[PDB]
Amino acid sequence: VVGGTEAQRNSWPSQISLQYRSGSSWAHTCGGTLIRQNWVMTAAHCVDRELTFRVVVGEHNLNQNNGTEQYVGVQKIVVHPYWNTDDVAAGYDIALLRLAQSVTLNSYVQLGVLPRAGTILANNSPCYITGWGLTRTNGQLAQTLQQAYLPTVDYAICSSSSYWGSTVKNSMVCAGGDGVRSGCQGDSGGPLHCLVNGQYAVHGVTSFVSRLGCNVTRKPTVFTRVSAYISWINNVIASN
Ligand code: NA
Repeated sequence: VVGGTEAQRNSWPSQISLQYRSGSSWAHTCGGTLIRQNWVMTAAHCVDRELTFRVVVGEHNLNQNNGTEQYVGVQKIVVHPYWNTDDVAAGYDIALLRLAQSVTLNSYVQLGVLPRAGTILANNSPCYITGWGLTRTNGQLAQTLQQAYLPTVDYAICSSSSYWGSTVKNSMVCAGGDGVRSGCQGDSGGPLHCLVNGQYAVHGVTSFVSRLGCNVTRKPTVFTRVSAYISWINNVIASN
C-alpha cells in the first residue's frame, strides 16, 4: 500500500496473509479475506503459480512474533471458471481457498462481511485498502499492516478515456487515483473495506494497478467487485 499508515492491530480482523514456501522459510505474496472459519477469498492471479501456500490470520508484523498468529495450510483452491491469466482486464479475478483446519475467532480474527448482491457504491464513497504491499513503486513490502484511505471512483468516470477506458468493466470497483495513495504489488487479493450504513464491508478484492506505477493520477487501483460474485461464492462453499 502506497501512502498508507500503520493499522491498529485490531482494526481489520478479517485480513489474511497468503504466503508461499520459499526454501526453509515462508514469504508473503498477497492478501485475502477470511469469509468462513475455513474459507478465504483472494484474487485468482495470486494463485496462478504452482507454489505451496499457507494462510496466516491474526497477523500484524510480518517480521516479528505478534502472539496472535494462526498458521493454516491451504487444502483446496477454487478459481473462478472464467478467469484467464493473460487477460486480467476481462475480470473474474477471484478465487476461494479452503483451509486445512478451521481457524478460531477472537478480536484479531473475524469473518469479513460481504455486501448484499448487486450493491454498487456511489461515487466518492469512503473506503480503506489494507495490506502488506510495497510502500513505494518498485519498493519493498511493509513490515506492519498498512491502511490507506481511497474514495471510490464510479464506473462512468473510471471507464472514461483519461482514466482506464474500456479496460475497466462493471464487474470491478475503482478507488483512489489521486497519485499519492494506492494499492501496490503484494496487496493483490486483499480487501477494500467500505463503510456503508455504519458497518464496514468488503466491497473489493484488489486486482490491478497501472504498469506505469502504483500511485498514478487518474489510474485508480482496480478491484474485483465482490457484490457481483455473491452467488458464485455461495455456490462454491455450498458444494465444497
Ligand atoms: Na507476526
